[PDB]
Amino acid sequence: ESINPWILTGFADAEGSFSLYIRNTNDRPSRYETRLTFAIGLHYKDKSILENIQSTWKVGIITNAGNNVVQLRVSRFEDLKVIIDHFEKYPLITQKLGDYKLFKQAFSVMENKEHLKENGIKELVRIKAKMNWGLNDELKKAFPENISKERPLINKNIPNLKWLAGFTSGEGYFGVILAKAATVQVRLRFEIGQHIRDKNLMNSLITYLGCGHIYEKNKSGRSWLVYTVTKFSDISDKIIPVFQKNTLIGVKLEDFEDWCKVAKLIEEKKHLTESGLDEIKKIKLNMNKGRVF
DNA sequence: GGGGCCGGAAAATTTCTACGTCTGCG
DNA sequence: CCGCAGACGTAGAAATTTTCCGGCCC
Ligand SMILES: [Ca+2]
Ligand SMILES: [Ca+2]
Repeated sequence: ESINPWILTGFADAEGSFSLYIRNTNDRPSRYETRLTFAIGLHYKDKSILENIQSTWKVGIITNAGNNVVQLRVSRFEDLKVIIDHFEKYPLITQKLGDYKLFKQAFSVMENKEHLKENGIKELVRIKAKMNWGLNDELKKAFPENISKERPLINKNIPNLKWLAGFTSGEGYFGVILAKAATVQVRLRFEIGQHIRDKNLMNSLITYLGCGHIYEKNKSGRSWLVYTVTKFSDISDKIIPVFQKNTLIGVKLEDFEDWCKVAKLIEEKKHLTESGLDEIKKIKLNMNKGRVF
């Protein structure tokens, strides 16, 4: 099977990373190891997606990262052209685009075979210093002048609903909340978490989907925004119809279907009856984390 | 030949997904 | 009072990254 190119980009914004590995490998003459890698790590539950991504790009190796996680890795340099080609037509809009643009700069250095010289390594370590989590402590002390490269910031809009379909397939959550004598209410909930570095992008969802709210949640010293929709009228009229015209991917798609089954049962006002609550309870206990198959 | 390149597993780190609740409201 | 839902919590694991041996192969 295959995946829509914008959906894949939306999924690449959610999951997947751009890696640059640098390592000292010799010293009699000083040499360094350099490798680029794009990798999407998923649960083996969604191994089908990686195979589908592998079916569209026709490159990359699926590895088993252990701990219930399979991973699609692409590292072959000639096969990297395929990925670059794709993301020029269907670009990322999150802050991962910055990690992507720096990833391309590393590709340019390795392509001109400059990474085999002292000038290329010194340039590459500056690129890595602004990518993801930056340089390791070894390279920080080996190359002290490593804060020269500019981290390209990103302020982009949502390209279309096709991108949103892929972004929801990764970060989305369709939950049937059974809120609990004054405690037995049924609630449908659709929320999306994201790092606060993409606050502008997250807030665009409210104006783009014409509904929803955003709440910041803190764990220890970390922070992430959560775009949330709870109003049922906004769900049945604005949230559900969107993901129907633009189909999701993975097992999250069937989670969406069961999420719709409850919605149709709620609009029919069967969620306030004894009978209609039974099939809802059966649905909620067999979806998301409630299912293992 | 030999050294950069690459299949492949896996540790490091955290940003997610999942799922409640308290509370005011009409 | 019942039902809706805004605002706001925590668990913990599916994720985001980084790691590098062995050994093809240009
Ligand atoms: Ca993400
Ligand atoms: Ca996901």
